[PDB]
Amino acid sequence: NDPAKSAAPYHDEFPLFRSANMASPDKLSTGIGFHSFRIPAVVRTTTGRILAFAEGRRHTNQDFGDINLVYKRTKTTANNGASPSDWEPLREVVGSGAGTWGNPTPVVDDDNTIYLFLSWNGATYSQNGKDVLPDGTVTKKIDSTWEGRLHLYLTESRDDGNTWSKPVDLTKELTPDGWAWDAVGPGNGIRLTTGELVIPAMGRNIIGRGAPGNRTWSVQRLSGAGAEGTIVQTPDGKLYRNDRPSQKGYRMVARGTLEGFGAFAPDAGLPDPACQGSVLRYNSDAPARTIFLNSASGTSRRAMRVRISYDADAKKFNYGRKLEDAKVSGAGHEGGYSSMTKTGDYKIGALVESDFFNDGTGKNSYRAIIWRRFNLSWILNGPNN
Ligand SMILES: CC(=O)N[C@H]1[C@H]([C@H](O)[C@H](O)CO)OC(C(=O)O)=C[C@@H]1O
Ligand code: NA
Repeated sequence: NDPAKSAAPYHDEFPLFRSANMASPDKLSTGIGFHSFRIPAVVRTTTGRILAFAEGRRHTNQDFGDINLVYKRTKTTANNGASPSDWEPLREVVGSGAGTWGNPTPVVDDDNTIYLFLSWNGATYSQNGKDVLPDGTVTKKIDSTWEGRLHLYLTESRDDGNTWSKPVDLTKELTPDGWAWDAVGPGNGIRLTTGELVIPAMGRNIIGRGAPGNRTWSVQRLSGAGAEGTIVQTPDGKLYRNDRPSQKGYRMVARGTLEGFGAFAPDAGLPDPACQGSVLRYNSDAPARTIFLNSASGTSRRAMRVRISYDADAKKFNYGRKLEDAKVSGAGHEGGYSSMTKTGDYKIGALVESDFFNDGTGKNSYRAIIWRRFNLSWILNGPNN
């Protein structure tokens, strides 16, 4: 029932963000390097250029301390990132000593303005507090003070990702008062058939209305949403939140419109180990498809599975295909956060976290990011369907 299964299967994959332990580790032009890269996000722009974002975690793999927001672009608008030589060297969206810049959540607007929502916190604060920094300082716990809370920032590019504006703090506008912890995405926002932008965040969606690249933002509060959410517009044109659960088990899904959402409920078809996932609107003509990617396991992040739903409301996803069927060598053990885009040559492009595990669950375990391309035929020709 899917003509794509008859096309020749295609896959290729290679490390795109190379951690400090690897040959040719990724460093900025300034010489600044990174122990680990985590928290991927990818979008294809209106030109066809692909922009890949990540957190550059300077000294360890930990969520706190000196973390910068880094990126790579495809060298041209037409190369579709097919091989390592198609990608530019590492660049920086925003960096700094005193800050923790993370949670890249991009969305491409009609005018090709690429918006990138981001989180910021102080480099001396952490989620739990009392964590040890490289210099032996102990962090303070994230709190509701201006200095100590998670901020929500916005930067954009008007030149196809070549340069980025100094990020603007939108916390007072788009984060509820009295909040301490926060998250936006991470992964991506979307543009609706009806023209609005929707960016998933902790307990809310951020809605963009008005002129492309000159949007008015507002907050849609959600009941029972997760901290790390994904959003897609399903074939029926409705909205679909698919969120990381607070405890290991299953993805938490809710459906709605810009007028409001129904309740979140576990999707028993989508096991999840309490980790971020990604979702992608593929096409609208028969057969319409939504793509989903996470670790398909209640316990482990190393069960990465890409799936297709043919449902108008994405009610059920197929078994799909295990990413390990096309394993990458020399970049650690694949599994974790992910982000997906369509490419100009009819593939799906996916960024996927990978972990060398050289320090076990400890702070010195190097983390890299894999770039995969595969077509629908590759997914559909999986042996476990
Ligand atoms: C530090 C931060 O801003 N987000 C972190 C997030 C958070 O701790 C919470 O558990 C999610 O809801 O979890 C993870 C994780 O790999 O599990 C990575 C993120 O960097
Ligand atoms: Na930083």
